Amino acid sequence: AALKDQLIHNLLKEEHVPQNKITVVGVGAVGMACAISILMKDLADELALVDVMEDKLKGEMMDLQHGSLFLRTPKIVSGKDYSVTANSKLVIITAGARLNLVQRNVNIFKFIIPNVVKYSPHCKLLVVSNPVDILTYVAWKISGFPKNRVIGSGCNLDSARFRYLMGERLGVHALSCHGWILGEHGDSSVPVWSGMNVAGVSLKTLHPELGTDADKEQWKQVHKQVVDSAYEVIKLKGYTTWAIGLSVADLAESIMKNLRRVHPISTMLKGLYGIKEDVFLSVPCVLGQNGISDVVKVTLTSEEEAHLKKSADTLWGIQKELQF
Amino acid sequence: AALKDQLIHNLLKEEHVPQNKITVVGVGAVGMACAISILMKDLADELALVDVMEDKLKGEMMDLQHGSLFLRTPKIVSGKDYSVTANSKLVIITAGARLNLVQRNVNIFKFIIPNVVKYSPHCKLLVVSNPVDILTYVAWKISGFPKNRVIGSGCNLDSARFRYLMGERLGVHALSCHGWILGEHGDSSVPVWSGMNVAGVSLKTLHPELGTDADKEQWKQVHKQVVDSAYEVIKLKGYTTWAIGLSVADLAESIMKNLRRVHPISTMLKGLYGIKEDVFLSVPCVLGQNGISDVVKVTLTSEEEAHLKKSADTLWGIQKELQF
Amino acid sequence: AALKDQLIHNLLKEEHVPQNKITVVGVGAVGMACAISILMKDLADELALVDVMEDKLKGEMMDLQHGSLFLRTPKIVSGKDYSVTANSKLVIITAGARQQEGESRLNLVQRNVNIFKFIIPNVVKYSPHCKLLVVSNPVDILTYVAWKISGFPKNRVIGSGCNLDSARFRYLMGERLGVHALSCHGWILGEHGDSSVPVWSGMNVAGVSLKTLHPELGTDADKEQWKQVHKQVVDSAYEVIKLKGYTTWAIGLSVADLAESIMKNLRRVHPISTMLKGLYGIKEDVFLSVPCVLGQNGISDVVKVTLTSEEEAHLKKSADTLWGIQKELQF
Amino acid sequence: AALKDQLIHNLLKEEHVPQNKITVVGVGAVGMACAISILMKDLADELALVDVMEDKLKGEMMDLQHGSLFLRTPKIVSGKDYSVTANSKLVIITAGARGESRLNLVQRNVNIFKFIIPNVVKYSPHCKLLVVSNPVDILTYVAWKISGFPKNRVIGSGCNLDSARFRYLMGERLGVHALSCHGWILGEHGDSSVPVWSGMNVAGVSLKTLHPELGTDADKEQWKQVHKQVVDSAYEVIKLKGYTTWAIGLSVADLAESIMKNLRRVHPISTMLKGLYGIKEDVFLSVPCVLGQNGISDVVKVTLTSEEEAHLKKSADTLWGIQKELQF
Ligand SMILES: COc1cc(OC[C@@H](O)CO)c(Cl)cc1NC(=O)CSc1ccc(C(=O)O)cn1
Ligand SMILES: COc1cc(OC[C@@H](O)CO)c(Cl)cc1NC(=O)CSc1ccc(C(=O)O)cn1
Ligand SMILES: COc1cc(OC[C@@H](O)CO)c(Cl)cc1NC(=O)CSc1ccc(C(=O)O)cn1
Ligand SMILES: COc1cc(OC[C@@H](O)CO)c(Cl)cc1NC(=O)CSc1ccc(C(=O)O)cn1
Ligand SMILES: O=C(O)COc1cc(F)cc(-c2ccc(C(=O)O)cn2)c1
Ligand SMILES: O=C(O)COc1cc(F)cc(-c2ccc(C(=O)O)cn2)c1
Ligand SMILES: O=C(O)COc1cc(F)cc(-c2ccc(C(=O)O)cn2)c1
Ligand SMILES: O=C(O)COc1cc(F)cc(-c2ccc(C(=O)O)cn2)c1
Repeated sequence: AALKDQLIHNLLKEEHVPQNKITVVGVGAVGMACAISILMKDLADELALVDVMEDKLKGEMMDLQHGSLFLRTPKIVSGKDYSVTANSKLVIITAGARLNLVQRNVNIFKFIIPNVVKYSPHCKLLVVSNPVDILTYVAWKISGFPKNRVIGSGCNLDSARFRYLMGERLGVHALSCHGWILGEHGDSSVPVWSGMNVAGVSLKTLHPELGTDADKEQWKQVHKQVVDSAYEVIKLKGYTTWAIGLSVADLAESIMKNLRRVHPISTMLKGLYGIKEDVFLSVPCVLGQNGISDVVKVTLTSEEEAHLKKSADTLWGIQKELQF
Repeated sequence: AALKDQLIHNLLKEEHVPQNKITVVGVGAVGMACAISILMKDLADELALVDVMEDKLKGEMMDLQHGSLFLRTPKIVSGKDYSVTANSKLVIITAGARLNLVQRNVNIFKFIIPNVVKYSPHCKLLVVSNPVDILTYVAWKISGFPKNRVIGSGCNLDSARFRYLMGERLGVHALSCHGWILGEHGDSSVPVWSGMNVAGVSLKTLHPELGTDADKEQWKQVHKQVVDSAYEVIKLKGYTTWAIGLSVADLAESIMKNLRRVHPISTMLKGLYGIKEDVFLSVPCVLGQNGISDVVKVTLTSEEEAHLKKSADTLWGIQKELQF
Repeated sequence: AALKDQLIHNLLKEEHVPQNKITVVGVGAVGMACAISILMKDLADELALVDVMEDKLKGEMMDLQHGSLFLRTPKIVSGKDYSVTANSKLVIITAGARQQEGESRLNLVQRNVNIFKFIIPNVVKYSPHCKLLVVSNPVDILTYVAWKISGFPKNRVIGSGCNLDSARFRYLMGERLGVHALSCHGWILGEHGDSSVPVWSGMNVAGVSLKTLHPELGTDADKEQWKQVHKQVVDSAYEVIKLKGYTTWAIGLSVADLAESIMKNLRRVHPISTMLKGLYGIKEDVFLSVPCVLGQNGISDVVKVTLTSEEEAHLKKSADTLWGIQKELQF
Repeated sequence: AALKDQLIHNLLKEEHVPQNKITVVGVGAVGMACAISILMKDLADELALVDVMEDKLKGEMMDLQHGSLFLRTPKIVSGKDYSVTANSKLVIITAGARGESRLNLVQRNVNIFKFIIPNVVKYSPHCKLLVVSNPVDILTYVAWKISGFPKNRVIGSGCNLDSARFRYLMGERLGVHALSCHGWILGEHGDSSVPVWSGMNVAGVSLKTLHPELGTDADKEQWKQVHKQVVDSAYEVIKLKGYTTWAIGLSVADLAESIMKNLRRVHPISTMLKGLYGIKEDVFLSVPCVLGQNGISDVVKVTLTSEEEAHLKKSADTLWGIQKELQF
């Protein structure tokens, strides 16, 4: 008998139905950052990687597999064919193109998403690709999924950056500094000044000029620096990876473990915040095993409200063009 | 409008079903150490506690809950009624009560086990109650489950104890010391001297008298000291908890994450190792999401085999005297 | 040639000095819950246990040791003698007398002061630089006492104070709101226990003020009766003692979280008890829970929560009461 | 007046000394992988990165810093000046240069260490050194010679990742996790490394005793090939993605855990082994070593066949022959 049979007696005809499987689409800098953050956080019993770059894809798979001894995620698989992603609980989209673009990313999602829904009919979708609020909308429409099951990473990372930057000025950990960046991801995002606090102590109430032009401490520049920081880090090393990857794994955690934590992520919010279009904006969302199930209604100033509505009309205008 | 409804908009009206539920039956010292160990290892998304001591049950529950902020297991339930354990992946039995002290344990299982299988038809059963090999046989009979899905902790703790003590003699961590205690849990367990090693260096080869009465270094007393340690700790503190708890949680980790790691636990080994009876003995077991799917076939000495054979017959002898 | 020397060739003569050593004083329910939580969060490379009950002490030690294979804390030691705790970064005190029939609560405290008068000088002698974390009740008072006896700067003597009650408050809070305690924010401050102060104006989710949304929040006229949530917090230890005879798992996790902020110099803000004479309008040498930045040097700063008049008044009254009991004490 | 001062009362002055600081030298693919692995296993309360590429360096530090909310390592710093590395308990070296010749390549790496290692030592006199740059067996020796450190404190990752690769492939053939499969690759890193066939087991069951052909060319199941697969898998991945990262960073992180927590686990790492295993020259080879807060404290003496010992001897000759020709 073969050596395996000499050592090991098989007692069961083993059906491999993956139970907490997660797929990352795209093995770029971001895709792999998510992959390794997830692997180090023990969130999956199986991980799949999909891409059209097959050698790259095979390498990253092998390189990951080689650290199995050190991980608690027993199976890693890769392939250009989406059968490898079958039965995923969560599929994270990092795929994108390298003029105005979005229609091509739309074209890319036109192939990818249906392939995804085909092999994981019941999965949650987490889109990280930029422009994130648009592509999330695109993935949502192509997928046929209810809105709770299609999430955009939105302002999650920028909120983490803002809390980090807050912690540097205040001299305490980002975990203890609370602050929310909502709305359209990127340059038009909203620093919700009224919500910034340590230990329940409002900063805007302590210091009413917070975030204004007359602000002697120039806290408005804190938001400014978060909106830039991506570009600035790309200027330095060529892309960003580690921080985005860590922020996505944080989201996978709440999803996989049904935590019902609140995160600033992009959800389809028609019917809320005065919004009347089918668009995705970042609002504090309760995140759990069913995707986004609830959303916190934040009290905004009247211009904060007009600002949100402007983003909705912006994204929609851009959406009105695109074709699926 | 309730304050909750002012704060949160409900975007989804969803239902229940836990994806990685674990139940602990019995909230005495061992069951609870299993829970806290499981809760601190993030193995579950829901934990059920069940017992017949209703106050104790409720108190232990609320106490765990008060620690949510520090845990990543969002739902903890308890109750005397077994519906609370519905849809568990794994159910850990620590319930128990002359030598009809077994029969009374049998009558307990007669109540608990059918209740367990009613609410979680597809669960893996993990029996810890002593005498563990017999009690795992009993839940197997009562449950109706296939053998791969009924597991006794058997010799898993005693092997870890063995490996700890080994690392004391050698001055390295237990993680690095290898050695197996197999077969019948308790005084008649088998220290497989030939398997003991560090980094693949056979101890019994460097030192042929290993384990013998002639052994100047008396390594036999090491196994005796493992077999007595429960009695010694009970002698000092009244019972053991923490080590058995950590040991059960490590089993739960193989199951919940489908690690296919090899552990010394008690399995229904009829047809292997020369055994022809319906009995459970600890042998090195491949453990995953389907319970025990494979068994390592350890090369035993004729003296080691006859010793396992004798354990089979005394176990079957005890089981015959039970009323079901 | 011994089997060890046949297998293992020694190259270094080891003089073992622990780098991240934690000591837990007291191997009762609370002490061991602290111990196991700390063991499983990998916060120390050496753990030591002391008590006066020697069999119990040895039993717990061996039990934890037999779990070594599943842990990453390589050395666990115990003994009645405090040399076993030498060179600790953190020493956690859970020792106390249990009441009698019988004795007034003042005389029970005094007996505890008699316990601390033996323990703290032993602790300080063998880990001169440690941080002290006092868990024993009444915690504000016994932390002041540990402060006085040790002769440590205040930054290095911490009371667990309202740390657990705030976590409880957040949990009860997330049960009402359908959100995980992690995302719910609210602080219990001041004196541990009945006289603790639920700071209504800071409660929030996502930085949204509950108080602003619901101006009745935590008033007598409040129709949703949120005050009762505070009462639930205040009573929850009692309620749990009625059910199971003591509490452990919760207090243990909450201590280990404090331990993690210390061992890892995180400077997270926790609701813990500190010497705040001179702050928050307090004129006396007392410990009260306020939000403290917690790190490798203990408590380095405290957040100045804006309190209402009545809330300042509850703290100052709590300050008078503690100072009053503190005077009646024999050191 | 200021907002911070309004919100926060300061009670303690700064005496800020890192207690568990790790420095990673080099922020290439391997350095960063080590860094994120160390960051996600919470082994340090301060991380420091150093390199000569100043932009890339500041950029990498910054990306890690933006993830702080999701980490429990409160301070991350970087710069071209080794003063940022001071009071490291652990210092991981991944620096290096890429017809040149083995020898001329080695010498330029030696020239980098002549600048780097003395800077590491000036600032962390008591640190452990852990070299990863290839050829590691040689560059760990250069690190030891230059640093003036006692051998217990200079460690080369050596065959650690390869042993792990070997247990992974073992596991695939056997249908069990790599954690439950045991095998040891020792000797000189790379293709001259020795797969110790007689140690390979599961549950203490010796595979070679079951399958006596194991290792040899008389083997129908060609188990000898698994070691070739390991030896080759590095460049197979480089062939496919340009380099490797995730696996080496994970392996290094596991080593750092043993050191930082003083675990005294046994790892296959490269250590100065003149005197043991029959080696006469000043040479670093991978042997099982017990690894703790003072570096390598003990070595497990494996029982080697006559041929296996011959291999280690020949490696030691090749290594020394090279070092003998280097300019320090
Ligand atoms: C360029 O198209 C892609 C980029 C991706 O991510 C790149 C990078 O982020 C990760 O390596 C990934 Cl995963 C997949 C694809 N492509 C596809 O599915 C096939 S369909 C498709 C549709 C339009 C286009 C195009 O206009 O360039 C290309 N491919
Ligand atoms: C004594 O009977 C029990 C002990 C248990 O665990 C004890 C301890 O380990 C945890 O507190 C648990 Cl969970 C449940 C039960 N009992 C039952 O379900 C009902 S059936 C039953 C049958 C015979 C007996 C008896 O002879 O004492 C008692 N109960
Ligand atoms: C009874 O006094 C103690 C209780 C303890 O903890 C019990 C429990 O909280 C955890 O097991 C611990 Cl650790 C130590 C001690 N005792 C001592 O150091 C010696 S000094 C002392 C002073 C007054 C008293 C007394 O009034 O009973 C007893 N001992
Ligand atoms: C090429 O020289 C280096 C490479 C490094 O890592 C590269 C890669 O692993 C990560 O980007 C790092 Cl950290 C540092 C250096 N260089 C130095 O200290 C200064 S000394 C020096 C001496 C000779 C040479 C040379 O041969 O070109 C280069 N540098
Ligand atoms: O990784 C690849 O393969 C293509 O590039 C991507 C893909 C993606 F899915 C998100 C980002 C992304 C998103 C946010 C930020 C930033 O905020 O720093 C930076 N990058 C970049
Ligand atoms: O704690 C309860 O509620 C009842 O008692 C039990 C229940 C159980 F399920 C396992 C053990 C058990 C098993 C092994 C050892 C020992 O080996 O230290 C000690 N105790 C004890
Ligand atoms: O367990 C022993 O050894 C003696 O009792 C103690 C010791 C201690 F150090 C803290 C508490 C304590 C503190 C808080 C709460 C509560 O809030 O549930 C309950 N108990 C109880
Ligand atoms: O990444 C850089 O910054 C420069 O290149 C290095 C540096 C280093 F320190 C180790 C390796 C290395 C070592 C072994 C293997 C392999 O075995 O997969 C792959 N790479 C490569």
